[PDB]
Amino acid sequence: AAKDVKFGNDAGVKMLRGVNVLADAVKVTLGPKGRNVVLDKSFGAPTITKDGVSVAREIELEDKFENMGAQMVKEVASKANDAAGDGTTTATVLAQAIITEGLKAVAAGMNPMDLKRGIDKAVTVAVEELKALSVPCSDSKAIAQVGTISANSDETVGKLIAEAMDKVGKEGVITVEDGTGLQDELDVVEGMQFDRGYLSPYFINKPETGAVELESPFILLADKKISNIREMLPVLEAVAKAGKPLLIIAEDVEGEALATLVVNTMRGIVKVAAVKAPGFGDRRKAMLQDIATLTGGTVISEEIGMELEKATLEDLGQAKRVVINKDTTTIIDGVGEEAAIQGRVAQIRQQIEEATSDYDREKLQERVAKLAGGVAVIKVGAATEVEMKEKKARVEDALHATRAAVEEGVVAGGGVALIRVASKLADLRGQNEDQNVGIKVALRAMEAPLRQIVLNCGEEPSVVANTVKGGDGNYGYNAATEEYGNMIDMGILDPTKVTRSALQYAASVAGLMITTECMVTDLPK
Amino acid sequence: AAKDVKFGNDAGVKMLRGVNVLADAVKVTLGPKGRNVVLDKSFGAPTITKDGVSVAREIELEDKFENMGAQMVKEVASKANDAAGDGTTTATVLAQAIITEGLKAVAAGMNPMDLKRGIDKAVTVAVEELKALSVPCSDSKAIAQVGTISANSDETVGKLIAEAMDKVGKEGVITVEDGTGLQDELDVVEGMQFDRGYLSPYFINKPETGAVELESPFILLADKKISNIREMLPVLEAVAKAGKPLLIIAEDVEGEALATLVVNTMRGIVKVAAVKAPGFGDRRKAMLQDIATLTGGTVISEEIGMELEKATLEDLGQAKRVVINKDTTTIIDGVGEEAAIQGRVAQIRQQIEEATSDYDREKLQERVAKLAGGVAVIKVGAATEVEMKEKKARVEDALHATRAAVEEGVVAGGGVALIRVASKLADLRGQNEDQNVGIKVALRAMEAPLRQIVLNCGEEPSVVANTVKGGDGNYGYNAATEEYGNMIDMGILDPTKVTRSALQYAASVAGLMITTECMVTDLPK
Ligand SMILES: Nc1ncnc2c1ncn2[C@@H]1O[C@H](COP(=O)(O)OP(=O)(O)OP(=O)(O)O)[C@@H](O)[C@H]1O
Ligand SMILES: [K+]
Ligand SMILES: [Mg+2]
Repeated sequence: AAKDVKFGNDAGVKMLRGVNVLADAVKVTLGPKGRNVVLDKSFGAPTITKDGVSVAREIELEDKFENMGAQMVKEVASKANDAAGDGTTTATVLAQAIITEGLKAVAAGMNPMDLKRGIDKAVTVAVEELKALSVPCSDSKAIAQVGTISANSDETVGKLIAEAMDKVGKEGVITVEDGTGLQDELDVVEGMQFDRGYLSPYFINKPETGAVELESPFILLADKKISNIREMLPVLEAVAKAGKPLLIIAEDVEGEALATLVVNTMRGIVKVAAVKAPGFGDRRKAMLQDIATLTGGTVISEEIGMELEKATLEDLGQAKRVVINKDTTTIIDGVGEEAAIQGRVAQIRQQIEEATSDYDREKLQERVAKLAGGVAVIKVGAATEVEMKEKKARVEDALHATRAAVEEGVVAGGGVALIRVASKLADLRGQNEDQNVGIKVALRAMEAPLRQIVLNCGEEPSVVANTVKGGDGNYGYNAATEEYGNMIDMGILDPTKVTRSALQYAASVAGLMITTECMVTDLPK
Repeated sequence: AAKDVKFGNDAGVKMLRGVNVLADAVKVTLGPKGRNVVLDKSFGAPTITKDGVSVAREIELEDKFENMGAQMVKEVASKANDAAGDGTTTATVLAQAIITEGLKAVAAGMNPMDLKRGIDKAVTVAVEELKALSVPCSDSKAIAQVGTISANSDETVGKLIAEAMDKVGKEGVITVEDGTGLQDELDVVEGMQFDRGYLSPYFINKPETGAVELESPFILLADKKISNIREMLPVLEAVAKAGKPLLIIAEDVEGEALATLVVNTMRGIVKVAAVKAPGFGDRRKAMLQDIATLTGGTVISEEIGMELEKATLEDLGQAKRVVINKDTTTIIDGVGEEAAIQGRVAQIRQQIEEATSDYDREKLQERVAKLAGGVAVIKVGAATEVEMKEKKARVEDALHATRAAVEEGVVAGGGVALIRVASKLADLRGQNEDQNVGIKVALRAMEAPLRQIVLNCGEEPSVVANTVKGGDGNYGYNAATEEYGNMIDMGILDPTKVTRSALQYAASVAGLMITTECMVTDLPK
C-alpha cells in the first residue's frame, strides 16, 4: 500500500517519542520500590503489575512511526529476557538513556557512525571490566540470599529454591506447581532427569510452559544417530497401536528423520518427541543403559548388530510421565523393576570403589545419585487461591533469577556494579571527538539504573548517585531500607550475566536506532 | 491591547525566519556581481536596485514575530550605515551567519550567555587583528584615487575631494551643495564649522540630506538660553522684512521658544533654525565671539545688560550660506571683515603664547584653526537639474568613503581581510566549551561575505573559499574578472573602518537575539 516515508530528524523525533512512552511505562516498575502499572483487560478487572515484561507487551502506539520506535526498543527487553531471563527493565532504561543522549548528539551534528562506534567501544571495555569485578553464587547460603532478594525479601522462597537445588543439584531440573493448600511441598520425581531438551520446538504440546509432556509413553533407547525414517517405520507403527506416545532417546535425530517426526506429530499422526542421549563418548552408552534399567527398556546399539527395524514394543522402555524443556528431560516413574534398578546401583557403586581417578569417580557418583537426575517439584503454599497463584509467580521469578546467578558470578546489585565500571572508564577515548561523545553517552547511561531505582523510592537520584560514586567497591544504596552500605553484605546481588546482557542488548538496539536515517510505514489509512 | 507572548524555541524559529527573509533579499546584491532586487511602487514602474539599504528599508513581514526578527537585524545595517556609511550588506550577511549558527547551538542545548561571550571575545580579538593588518591614504594623489574609485571611476569627483581636502585639511569640514549650473565650485566660508546640530528636525528643509540649508541668512548670537518667544518677537519681525532667513545660535533654545519656531517656520512664517552654541562654560562665550567676528555680528549677552528686544538687524551676523546636520553646523562665507577676523586670530595667537596649560593651549589652537578653519563647500556641476542631483549624490558618497580612507587605513576587499583574520584566531579559546562554540560561530561567520560575493558571481563558494584560505596575505578572488590575485595590486580595498563596523554591529545584534528568551507583540487582530 502507499507508504509514509520519513528522514533524519523527522524520523528521529518520532522514534524518540515512541521509545520514551515505552521506557517510561516500564521503568516505574524497577527495583524494590517499583510502582504499579495498571493494564486494561477487555473483561473483568484491570491487571495490576510491577513486572516490566508484562507492561512492555501491552505497549503499541497510534502514530505509526512512534510505534516503530517502541517496537524496536521492545526488542531489547525480549532479547535480554531470552538470554538471561531477568533484567529486562534494567535493559530498557539503559537503552532509553543511550538512545536519548545519542539522538541529541546526532541532532547536534555529530557523526552517527562514530557515536555508535564510541558506544560500542565503551560497552566492550565495560563488559571486560564487569568480568574483572565479578565474584560466585555456589553455596546454598548464597543461593538462598539471591532467591530471597529475587522474591522481594521473602526468605521463604529463598529457602525453597535452596532446598530444591540441594536435592537435584544447582544444574538439575526444577519446576513449580500450584500447591495442595497452605504449606509448601518439595518432592523429587522421575525417576531421573538429564540435561537434554527437545530436538526442536513443535514437540512442545504445552506452550504455557514451553515444554513437552507425555503420559505413559514408550521410550526408544537407540545408541546411534537416526537419519532415515525407514528404520523407525516398524517401531513407530507398533507404537501407533496401544495408543501411546513415543519418546526417542537416540545419540541424535538428524534432519531427515527429525523433519518427518515434526510433521507427523504435527498432524496428530502418532505423538513422538526426540532428545539426544545424555553425555558423550563412552559414558554416553553407560548412561543410556541406566535409562533402560530405569524404564525397563532395551538399548538398541549397532555394536551388537541390532536393528531398529527388528525392534518390538517389548524392547521399548516405559514410564508414567516424561517432561522435556528447552534443555532438560525428566522421566517420571519408570516401569523398570526395583530389582534391576537397585542392582544396577550396586554395580555402579562398586565402579566407584575401583575408581582410580577422581573424574571417573565424580561421573559415577553422578549416575548413582540420578538412578537412586529426576525433577524436583516445588508446590507453592496457599491459604486462598489468589495468594497461592501470586506466591507461585514470585517463586517462578526468584527461581529464574537464582538459576542465572548460579551460572555466571555475581556483582553488586542496585545498579552499583555499572556505576563502578563507568568510573573505571573515565579515561577511555576513541579515534575522534564524536567517538569520545559516544563513549561518554554510554558511561552516562550506566548510571540510569541506579538513578531510576532511587527515583522510584521517592528519593533524589543525583544525591544518591553522587554519594555512591563517592565511595567505592561494593558501597551502594539499599533502596529497601534507604540506607547506604556494602551491597554484598546486605545481600543485594545481581548475576553478572543479567547485568552484562542488559547492557549489551541495550547498546545493540540503541546503536541501530542512532544509525537509522529513514523510516517507512503504511500510510495511516 | 492583548498580546501574543512566545518563549524560547518558539520565539527563536520565528526570529530566525524573519532574519532569513531580510538577509536573503539583501545579500543577493553584494559585490560586483550583485543581482537586482525589484521593489514595487504604488505608482509607475518598480524600482530595480543593487543597493542593500534600499532593499532593507522595504522589508516588513506579516507574521508579527518574524517581523520583529527582521526589524531587529535591520538595526545592524542602519547602525553600520550611520557609523561608516558603507558595508550595510556585508554587516547583514555577517549578522545572518552568526545568528543562524548561534541559534542552532542554543537549540542544541548550549548556554546562550556563553555563546555570546565567545562571539564577543572573538570579535574583540578580530578587531585588534584587523588593525594590525591595516595599511595609508595621506597624500592628495591617494585621496584623488580613492575618491575616483568611490565615484565610480569619475576622476572629476576625485580631483574635487582632493582639492577640498587641500583647502581645509583632510581633517577639515567639507560640504556639498547643489551647483549654480554647469562647472563645479569650491569655496571656503566662515567660514567655520562647529559640532552642534539642529535643535530639532522639521528645520530640515532638505530631507534628501536630512539637513537644514539657509542662504544669505541673518545670524543671532545670543549668549544665554531662550525660553520666552517675547524676546525674539522684535528681532524676528526685523528679520521678517529684508526677506532673509534667521539662524539662532544661543546657549540653547528651550521648549516654549523652540516649539514656536518649529510651528512658525512650519507655516512659511519666516525661515528660522536654532542650534546650541559650541562648547560649554567659559570657552563657550569666547567661541560664540569667534562666530561674531566671522559673521560680523554682535553677541547679545545679559552679562553686559543687553536685551534681545533691543536688538536690530545691525547686531545680527550674516553669511552667504549655512548648513546644519543632526550634529554639525557649518557657516560658509561670513560677512565679517578680514581686518576684524585676522585681528581676532592674532589675539588668540598670543593666547597660545601665554598658555600655561596644554589643555588651554589645545583649545586655543582649535579656535585659530577654525577661524583661520572654516568650511569648504563643494557645489556640484550641472547641465540639467537631474544630472546635477545625481553627481551630487556621487560626490557625497565618494567624499564619505575618502574621509574614512584618510582616517585608517585600508585592508584587502572581497571579504579576504575577514578570512585572514579568522585564520589567525584558530587557536582562540574561552572559559568553557560553549564559549569555544561561540568563538567558532564567529570565525565561521567571517567567511560569509566572501562566500556570498562568490555565490552572486555564480561560482562555487566552498571552492573559492578553500583556495583563498589556502593562500595568505592579500591573496584573494577578484569577482569582477573571476581571477585570483593580490587584492591590493588589483585595487580591491575596503576601508578598515567599514569592515570593523560591519563586524561589530553584526555581532552586537546577533548577541542580543541569541540571548533573547521571550518576545511580546500585539495579537494579530
Ligand atoms: N534492596 C535493594 N536495593 C537496591 N537495589 C535492589 C534491591 N533489591 C533489588 N535491587 C535491584 O533491583 C534491580 C532489579 O529490579 P527488577 O526486578 O524490578 O527489574 P529487572 O530485573 O531489571 O527487570 P524485570 O522486569 O525483568 O525484573 C537489580 O538492579 C537489583 O539488584
Ligand atoms: K519489578
Ligand atoms: Mg527482575
